[PDB]
Amino acid sequence: AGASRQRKLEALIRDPRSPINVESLLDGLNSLVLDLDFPALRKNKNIDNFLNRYEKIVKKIRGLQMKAEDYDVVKVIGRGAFGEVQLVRHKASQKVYAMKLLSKFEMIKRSDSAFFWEERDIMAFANSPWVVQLFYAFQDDRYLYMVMEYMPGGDLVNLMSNYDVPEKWAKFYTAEVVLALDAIHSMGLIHRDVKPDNMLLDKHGHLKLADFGTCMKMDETGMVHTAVGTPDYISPEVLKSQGGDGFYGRECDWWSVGVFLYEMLVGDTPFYADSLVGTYSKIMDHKNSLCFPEDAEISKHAKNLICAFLTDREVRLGRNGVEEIRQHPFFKNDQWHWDNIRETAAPVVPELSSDIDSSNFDDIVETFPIPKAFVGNQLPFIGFTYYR
Amino acid sequence: ASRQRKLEALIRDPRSPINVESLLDGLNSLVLDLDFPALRKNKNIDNFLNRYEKIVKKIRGLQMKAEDYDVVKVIGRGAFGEVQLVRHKASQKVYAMKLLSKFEMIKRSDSAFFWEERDIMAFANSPWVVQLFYAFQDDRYLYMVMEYMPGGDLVNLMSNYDVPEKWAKFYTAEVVLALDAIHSMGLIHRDVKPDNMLLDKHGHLKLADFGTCMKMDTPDYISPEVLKSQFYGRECDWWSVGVFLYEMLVGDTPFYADSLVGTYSKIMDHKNSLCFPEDAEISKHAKNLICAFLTDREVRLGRNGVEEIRQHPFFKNDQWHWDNIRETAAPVVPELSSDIDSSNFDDIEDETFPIPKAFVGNQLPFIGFTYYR
Ligand SMILES: O=C1Cc2cc(-c3ccnc4[nH]ccc34)ccc2CCN1c1ccccc1
Ligand SMILES: O=C1Cc2cc(-c3ccnc4[nH]ccc34)ccc2CCN1c1ccccc1
Repeated sequence: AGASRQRKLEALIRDPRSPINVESLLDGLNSLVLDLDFPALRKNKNIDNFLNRYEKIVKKIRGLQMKAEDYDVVKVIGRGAFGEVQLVRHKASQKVYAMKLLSKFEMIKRSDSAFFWEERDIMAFANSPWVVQLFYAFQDDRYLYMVMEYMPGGDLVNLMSNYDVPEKWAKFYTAEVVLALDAIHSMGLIHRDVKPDNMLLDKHGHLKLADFGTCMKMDETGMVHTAVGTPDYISPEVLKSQGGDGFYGRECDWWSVGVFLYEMLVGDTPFYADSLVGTYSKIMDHKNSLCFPEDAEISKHAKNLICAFLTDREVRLGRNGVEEIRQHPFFKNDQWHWDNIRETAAPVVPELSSDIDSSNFDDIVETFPIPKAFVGNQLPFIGFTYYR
Repeated sequence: ASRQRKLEALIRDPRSPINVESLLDGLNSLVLDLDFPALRKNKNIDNFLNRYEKIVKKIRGLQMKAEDYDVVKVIGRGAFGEVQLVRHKASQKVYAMKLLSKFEMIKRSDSAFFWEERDIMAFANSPWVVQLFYAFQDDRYLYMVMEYMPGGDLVNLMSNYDVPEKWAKFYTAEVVLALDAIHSMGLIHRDVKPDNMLLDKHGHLKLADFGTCMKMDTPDYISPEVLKSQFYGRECDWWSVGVFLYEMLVGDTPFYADSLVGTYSKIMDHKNSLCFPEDAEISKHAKNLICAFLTDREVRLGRNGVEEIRQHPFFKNDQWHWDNIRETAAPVVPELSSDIDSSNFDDIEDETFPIPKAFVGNQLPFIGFTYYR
């Protein structure tokens, strides 16, 4: 039926996961007008007349759609790959959010301009208390923006520097990391950058993972095909794949949990060295180079858990699913079960003096040229806008 | 939230340039204008096309297209295209479908005439205007799917009947109301002639070919003010009604001539050159009405609205009033053998854009054309 073809078509456009939803279609139109509205290109009558037709309505859309001017920048709370995270207050609602900015220019120039799709999608659609929630994604000519729930507790780096961390606490945060990662892994995704910087504490001292900009979608075999920042938390299979064309899967996140628990209990990274090259070399030689210092206050079970994660991938814990991790005797405790850990009293419940208190965080351009012909610099970002 | 309410309201509106169909045209037209092997040397373009290849192909398959309609016969030809009698395959319903060449319009068309043509037929909601059911497009052509008018045109009627005054009264009155409806929408036809007056299944009139409409703020039927301008208003349509009525009652055009230059010269000399031949038996009122339309623009009947036209004694009759004319028995009731009978229409006899090196945007002037009822 002709009516059924129109039913099907409407169903694609109503779906919030769809590439041709209304927001994506509006990005389509906006991005086209941005890419065309340059006096040189307007020598083409097709382009000139089209812009004259859509001048009014695009100005009208631009005004109504969500934009940077809707938010007051309170403070920059972190810097990263293609931009920054700023603590913001939405002007009209007076509600506080974390807002991550990514430079379009820098992404085009450094050629790393599709990681943001999975970063957006996971935060938008996880519906998991272990994943930072995305409320809005929007864009202007210069930047992509992700408005996310603010995590006033700070990161595990900050926690480790302020508390000598007892094993009982280490057990708690590790357990939350495990469930967090299992939730991500059950969505078919690998984090690939599990480190204390990206483990954030909410207003009640409970963990969520953040920075989903190195997320890859796993294939039907559990594997993924790109770059890396700092090496301390990266698994040895990930290091060999960068030079070669090797594969790796979810086990690379489980390595990092081993590294995390060593950091927490010992106070240092297991493969610490002064240079990056030193660290890289120690990680490749993990069979020899892993060594618990004789002064470290650590249980036999905690050593056994760290040692089970810090092996070659083929014998590593977390290949055969999360259940073998959960049953490890290290995790035996009086305080929580796996089904309820996140609804128990956290070790450190942050004490905050206002809704913009960022005291658990440490204190802290160039554009496209006016092009001679059509280049389509906005085309990679059509579909980014998301209004929940 | 109020800003999101307002924005959604613009998108729901079928008159809006950013309705869903227009937004889909936006996406389709962008993909057509970009998807060329040369342009895909740009990674921005290549990657964008890779993201939207599948879903656009899927949309194209779902959306209405030429292959949905079976072409029965070409029933007319014109400026940048043609009108074909078609049957929609799935519904089995018969329609008149106008095609317009995108290439030829880009090449030779100085104005985007199709917008007003589409809008009038889409949104008039008048029994005097041909209704548009669907408008759609492919890479080569715009398509307007309209109600089929099986009764033929008034040219066809005049060639097959001696038209008595009682009939002329009826058709002229229907032309009047038709034009009044157009004029009430803020539009001038600029091409009122019997070729563009069509008869429905019941022998009642509607106007057609709204491709020369301008929004207000062949030479036989052209008014003298239109000739000298190469500004003007609605009275140029009313001239042509005068010409129409003379043609029906006499059997010849009032300013007929051998050349075009002769016709043009006779039209400019309408004060002298208008002359009722002594063997044609015309009434005093019919002469009075023809003479009232065929004047200089400033004193022409229809300047001060439709009302002076309606009260003219010519239109006094026993068969119909102005409020019910379209509900009365037409003079010539079409005798049709089927839903594709085109026997009241004469038979008819019988290039693309180059593959560009860089972006030209040949599909951009047609974003927004799609309309689904
Ligand atoms: O994405 C991140 C992780 C992150 C998260 C937060 C944060 C703090 C409190 N609540 C929050 N809610 C959501 C994020 C968040 C603050 C700083 C960083 C630093 C690095 N980084 C990054 C990566 C690439 C470009 C720019 C920045
Ligand atoms: O638009 C028209 C008017 C028209 C209408 C019909 C017709 C016949 C029966 N039912 C109908 N319903 C709607 C139109 C219609 C048949 C032929 C012509 C010839 C000229 N022409 C034109 C002008 C420019 C380009 C292409 C064509």
